[PDB]
Amino acid sequence: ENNTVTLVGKVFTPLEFSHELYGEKFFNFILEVPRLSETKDYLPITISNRLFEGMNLEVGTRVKIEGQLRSYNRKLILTVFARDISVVPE
Repeated sequence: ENNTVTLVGKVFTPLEFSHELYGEKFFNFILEVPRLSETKDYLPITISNRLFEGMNLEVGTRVKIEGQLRSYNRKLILTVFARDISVVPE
């Protein structure tokens, strides 16, 4: 794909409902992703509740995310629009 993002990090802020698409519910949250130096990046994620059926994404949950870096007019916002998410242990 021409636009792919892979992140491994921890849910830093809780899933917050943004809104719906023809009844599909979307949520935004921030992922904390550590650099080698241990400086952190705080990155915006958007996810459909179709994709995390089965899992809990409470604050502190560690995940691997694959998705698309999107701009959209909300003002213009950037987000990593998740295509795949997996909860992993520490």
